Amino acid sequence: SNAIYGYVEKATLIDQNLTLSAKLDTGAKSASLHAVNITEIEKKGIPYLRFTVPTKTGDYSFEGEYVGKVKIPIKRPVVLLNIKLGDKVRTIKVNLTNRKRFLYPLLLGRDAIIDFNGAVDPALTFTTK
Repeated sequence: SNAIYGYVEKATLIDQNLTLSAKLDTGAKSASLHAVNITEIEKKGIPYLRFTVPTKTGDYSFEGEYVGKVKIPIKRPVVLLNIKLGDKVRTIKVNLTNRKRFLYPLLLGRDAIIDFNGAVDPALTFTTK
């Protein structure tokens, strides 16, 4: 690893310049994002999902490559999402989840933390400053 993040960080979904509080959760493999109004489209025979992220400042619409489904025994779709954490940008697989009960709209699991080459110190928050 080359960075040590706290267990909560601000992360930006760069397509909409949307900064969210994200929990960095080493107990989960997958990343997840609450999203609503999910629709499948095809761009040149490649499936994408269009979806909304709802927030206190209103709704943000995204499109992401539709790369699979995973069981959580509910199956949810997995899309690719461009995410900035500190000065690093990565394209990360995220589950689009239905639950509107939660503290943090974005959860980054082990795969995402590894993509960012990070370790997590749970004594800290918002190390990206």
